[PDB]
Amino acid sequence: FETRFEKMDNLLRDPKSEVNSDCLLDGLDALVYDLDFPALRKNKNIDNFLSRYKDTINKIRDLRMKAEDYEVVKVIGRGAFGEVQLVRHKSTRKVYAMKLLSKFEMIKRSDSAFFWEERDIMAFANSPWVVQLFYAFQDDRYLYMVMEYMPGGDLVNLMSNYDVPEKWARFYTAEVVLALDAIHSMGFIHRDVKPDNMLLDKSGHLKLADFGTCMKMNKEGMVRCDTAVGTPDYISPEVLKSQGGDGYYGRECDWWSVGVFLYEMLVGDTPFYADSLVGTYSKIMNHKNSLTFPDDNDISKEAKNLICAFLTDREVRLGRNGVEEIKRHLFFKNDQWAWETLRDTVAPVVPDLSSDIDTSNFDDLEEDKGEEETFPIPKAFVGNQLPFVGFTYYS
Amino acid sequence: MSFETRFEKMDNLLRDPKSEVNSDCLLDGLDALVYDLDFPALRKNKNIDNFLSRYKDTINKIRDLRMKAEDYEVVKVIGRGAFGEVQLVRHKSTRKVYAMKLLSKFEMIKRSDSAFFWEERDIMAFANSPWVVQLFYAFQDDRYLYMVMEYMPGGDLVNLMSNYDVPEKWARFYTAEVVLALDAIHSMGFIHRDVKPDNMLLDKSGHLKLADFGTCMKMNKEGMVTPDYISPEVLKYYGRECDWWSVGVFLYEMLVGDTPFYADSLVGTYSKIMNHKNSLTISKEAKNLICAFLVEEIKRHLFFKNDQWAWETLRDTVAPVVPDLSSDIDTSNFDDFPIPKAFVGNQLPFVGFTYYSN
Ligand SMILES: Cc1c(C(=O)NCc2cccc(C(=O)Nc3nc4c(s3)CN(C)CC4)c2)nnn1-c1nonc1N
Ligand SMILES: Cc1c(C(=O)NCc2cccc(C(=O)Nc3nc4c(s3)CN(C)CC4)c2)nnn1-c1nonc1N
Repeated sequence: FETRFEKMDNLLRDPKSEVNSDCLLDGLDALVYDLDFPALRKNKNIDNFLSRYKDTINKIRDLRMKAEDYEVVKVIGRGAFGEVQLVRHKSTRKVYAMKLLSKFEMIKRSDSAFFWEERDIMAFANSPWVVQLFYAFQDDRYLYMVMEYMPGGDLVNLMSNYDVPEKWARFYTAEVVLALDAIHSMGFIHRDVKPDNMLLDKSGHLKLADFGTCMKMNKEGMVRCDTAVGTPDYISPEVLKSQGGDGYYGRECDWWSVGVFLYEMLVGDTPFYADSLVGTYSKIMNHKNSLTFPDDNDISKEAKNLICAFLTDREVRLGRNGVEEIKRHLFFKNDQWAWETLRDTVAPVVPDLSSDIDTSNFDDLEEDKGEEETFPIPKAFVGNQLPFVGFTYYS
Repeated sequence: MSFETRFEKMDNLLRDPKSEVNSDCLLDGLDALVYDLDFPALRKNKNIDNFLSRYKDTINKIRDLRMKAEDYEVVKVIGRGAFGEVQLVRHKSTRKVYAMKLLSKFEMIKRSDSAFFWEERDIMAFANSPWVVQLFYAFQDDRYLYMVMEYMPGGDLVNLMSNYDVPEKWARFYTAEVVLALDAIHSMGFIHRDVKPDNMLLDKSGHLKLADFGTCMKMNKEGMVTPDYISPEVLKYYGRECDWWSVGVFLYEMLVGDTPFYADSLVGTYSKIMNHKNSLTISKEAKNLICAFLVEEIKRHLFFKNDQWAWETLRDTVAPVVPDLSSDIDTSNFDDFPIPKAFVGNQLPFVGFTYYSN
């Protein structure tokens, strides 16, 4: 009685627990969604359970957080399985960025387990380098992620609106180095470092916003993966050549991506850019001969040295012996800021905001694409809501 | 509605013991899901397989932490019914003594009789009446439903009637306790439909308590909803007066020593009940009560007129038979499945049964 009661109550209250109150309600909610079909209702056990719980689950669906609690202001982002909307909570009047992930697309593409690491990082990181997740909820169609709004926009937008000098490039590269080191300290390899995922707050400081490819390292700081992840232009040779029996790699793959980002910032183009995606694949693998700097040079000797130190083979790449050797590079030597107080110094671009719903730093996007896709009526139990049980988070 | 008053209303639903979606009921849902899905044929489905790999281990931890049959030491089997048995148990940790009823899930699924325990669970757990046997805990596994109830060491009234030549003074006491016990059930909005001495138990002081509520039904809109005690209206909507018929049968049996409509063939009993006008054959007022049954008007009857006790203080007076108990485990007053090829959900009609008082 006493030898067990303590451990059981911890499991129900703990926000990091798989069996907390919100996760247990997901189980019952998913069960009602997956069983409520006329063909399945022919079973006495399924029919009687639904007649007993369907009405009380409808009360729960109305009481719990739902999409109707939010007022959509504008679509500010788009991805493979959904979009990001600037929302305002109708009751609290608070402004957030809400990410929607299509359950249909996830089940169809057999990609329904990527969001767990993101949910854990964004909710429990408590880092000034990570975009905060306030709430996570769901319905039969979507997963919803109520995150902090980053009004400064992304670094792709900054690079397109500004001719980035080396002093600015030094600031953003150092912020990325510190942001990635925080992720490595949490026990993760990012595997998708790109300026699209790098967002700026109201003060103009950097935060990582996407963690969909994040994977936990072992005690040796390694990961075993048979499938290449990331983006065609920023992918390192070792994660690009991933396959069964040859996909063993460490955190240094994220440092390759920093070199690609630094090159892109100073040159205006990606180092391995090719009109054909396979052309880019060839260039990354042949980095020894494909990496070239343009004849008209405005970029310093130490800036080129950093790009080349990151854009090599993993065994000779900067970062292999820790983050300190990256910090000690001559490119980062300046009299404007210090590594330990960098996020306290004034950013190169500070956003000029007129309201709490100002989206001037975000490009315009389409809202209605007609109608999407839904799951067909099951003839037997399929359990399409089961991989999403335990996603709900509030705290 | 709205934030955060709907959050208060949601947190109430999770804590309330009478709620269908409290913490223990929600754990039953996940527990049932793991039991009903963990089969190799069902595991061929990617959604079923991945959910099980994600929750099976944590559900095993929960099964070990939550109340289970192993927490109780079985002393003796003291009762038996259609779908199970009643065991005298002792909780290994608290050392407390209870009566544990076991109900077979296999039999409940097979006979399409898996809803009778809900009214009993609600009555026994939330009655808070000295006339109703208390339910302290309700738990379950893949095979049984378990009901940890208060032990009634005095035994049942069938055992009392077989061990004693019951005088009218004793009959007056037990009939009045049944009248008060049934009125408490009617006040809760229920109709018993199985009033028999087998379901009438006595505590350590010798006072009556109703122990079985397997045939109880909630009184429709305002109030309009097993042999030989069965009434002609039930034997083929009716009211609570069908329970008063059974009191008359019980009073007759106590004073005569046989049931009024007794027959060697069960079919013969059925006919006798319907033909009660001609089939019904030592005080005048005792006979008048039996015939009146064959509320305040019951209490006002001349049979209950005595100088020993009063209706409002009856359970405080000394009982006719007080149990002589030697220990806390004294039982002297007591005599002595297929693997699914597809989802069937055999654990679903038992989701929400778990209850822990305090
Ligand atoms: C605009 C914006 C953003 C954004 O634009 N995020 C990108 C974004 C938006 C909407 C949906 C998705 C998406 O489908 N992702 C997937 N990943 C993976 C998928 S499918 C399958 N498999 C390949 C593995 C990884 C991505 N994120 N935050 N944010 C914000 N703007 O202001 N404040 C913010 N937090
Ligand atoms: C011995 C004892 C007792 C007892 O003897 N109870 C009788 C008893 C014991 C074990 C199982 C069952 C049972 O299966 N019932 C069903 N009902 C129904 C069923 S299946 C299907 N449908 C037709 C509706 C009604 C009944 N009840 N309490 N108790 C106690 N003794 O001490 N303290 C106690 N609480």
